[PDB]
Amino acid sequence: GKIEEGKLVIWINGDKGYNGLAEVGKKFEKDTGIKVTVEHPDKLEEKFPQVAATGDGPDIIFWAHDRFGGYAQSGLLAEITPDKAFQDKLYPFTWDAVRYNGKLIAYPIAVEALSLIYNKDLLPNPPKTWEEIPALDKELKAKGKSALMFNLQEPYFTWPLIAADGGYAFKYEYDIKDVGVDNAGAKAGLTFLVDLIKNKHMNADTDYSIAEAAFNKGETAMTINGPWAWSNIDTSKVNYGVTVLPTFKGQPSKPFVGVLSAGINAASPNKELAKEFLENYLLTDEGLEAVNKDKPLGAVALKSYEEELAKDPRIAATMENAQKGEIMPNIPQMSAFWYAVRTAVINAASGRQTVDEALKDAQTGSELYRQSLEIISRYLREQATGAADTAPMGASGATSRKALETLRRVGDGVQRNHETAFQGMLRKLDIKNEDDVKSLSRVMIHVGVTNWGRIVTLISFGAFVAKHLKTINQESCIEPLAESITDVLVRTKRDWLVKQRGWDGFVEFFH
Ligand SMILES: OC[C@H]1O[C@H](O[C@H]2[C@H](O)[C@@H](O)[C@@H](O)O[C@@H]2CO)[C@H](O)[C@@H](O)[C@@H]1O
Ligand SMILES: [Mg+2]
Repeated sequence: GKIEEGKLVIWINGDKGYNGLAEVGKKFEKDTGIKVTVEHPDKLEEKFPQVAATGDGPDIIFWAHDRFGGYAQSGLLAEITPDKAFQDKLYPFTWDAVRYNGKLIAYPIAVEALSLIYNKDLLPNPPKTWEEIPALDKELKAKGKSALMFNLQEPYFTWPLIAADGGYAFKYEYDIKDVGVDNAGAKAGLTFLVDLIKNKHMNADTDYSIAEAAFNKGETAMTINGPWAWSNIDTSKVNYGVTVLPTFKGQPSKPFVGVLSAGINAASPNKELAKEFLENYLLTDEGLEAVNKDKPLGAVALKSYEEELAKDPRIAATMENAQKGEIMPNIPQMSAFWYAVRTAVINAASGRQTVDEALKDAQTGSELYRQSLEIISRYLREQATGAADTAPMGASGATSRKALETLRRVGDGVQRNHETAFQGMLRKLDIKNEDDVKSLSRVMIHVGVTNWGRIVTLISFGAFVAKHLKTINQESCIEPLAESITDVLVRTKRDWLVKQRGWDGFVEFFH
């Protein structure tokens, strides 16, 4: 393929200890004579699937575990198979974070959680609540200081506040259909954030570099950040502490907890070299120390070394916050969830959208895959078998139910009129089984200006193909067909779909 044999290319994010990781690479190189190269590309979490989708990219990819389910779903990750003895060296719950559809898809490295980081010289007793921060900022401003600065350009940092009074991503009691991005709890949290901005206690333009600089220069009493940030604070000589996030409406802030993880490119011809590196060089006391001494990892997955790091009050703080939060899902639409909420926070903070409308859009964006799949899967199946699914629609049931009713009505005419066209198209494609389904969805996408009619024709071809698959005793292929059409639709037409308020707009358009 495109990835070079006999060497290792490793990608890790720019806020992590990539110089320390390179030291581990240098030791691997010394032992074996095999080159290891560490890179930290911009927009890593977007660059990796771009290049890997064509069989290119790094042998080894590092990111929090939340992104890896999507990567695995898209066929970009190799299944990893550590022996029992190696598995038992790491905490079982860290392997859980990197299991997808029953398979391990990455090596867990470390548990990351956000904490409140405060300047002990300015603020010897950090606030226990978010609510007292406006008053604290007024006191500090009289001294030429501010109370709090953190990255507002990434939803990770604001999420703890959103989740505090009841906001959630996908319900965990998982029911993926149940999404809590625009409930009252999420709205209260984001509204508090926006009020801080409108009362000049924070600035909507604040990003990672700006907040880090302000804290490390001693201009702001507090920031919110993970363990990787501590190294630069050490260098700056600020007298800092790491503690529990403030409560909001008497409830703990609930950070989304990430497990830094290393995956192996499905297209790498160096999977055994990667395995050797990750298991016998990185995931050891010495390997993890080399990275940790560069930028702190947090609470590492390796039991032996975590027993040492656990005595650190900053790690104790980290795990305190982690226990109040929640391990991230790794479902394939986590990416779409984060994009949706990123846009909602930035738009609300800038005043481009009200909090209510911003979160409504993030709700629709986060629900889009599962809602679309429910409708499309049911349509394809009932079209293939001739009989409807009588199972309850579930959450947002009126929308799914009314969209399916609309799709049946409009779809009947589209299929009748396009029958000749569809027959010709199918014949040219030679679709025999599930391996043909992947390529099919892509071609279906292309075959300009977005409108619902074009989307009905797309789905109707899907139904036509579903009937064919049923007829040739490949009824098992219908659900991956449905999943593939859905993925194509919601990814390529995301912004338009959200602008229509999703399937509610479809129902309204054809009323
Ligand atoms: O902001 C959305 C973003 O959040 C998380 O990314 C974290 C990452 O986990 C940390 O290791 C650190 O690098 O900060 C990032 C946020 O800037 C999710 O892991 C990521 O997928 C998501 O897009
Ligand atoms: Mg809207």
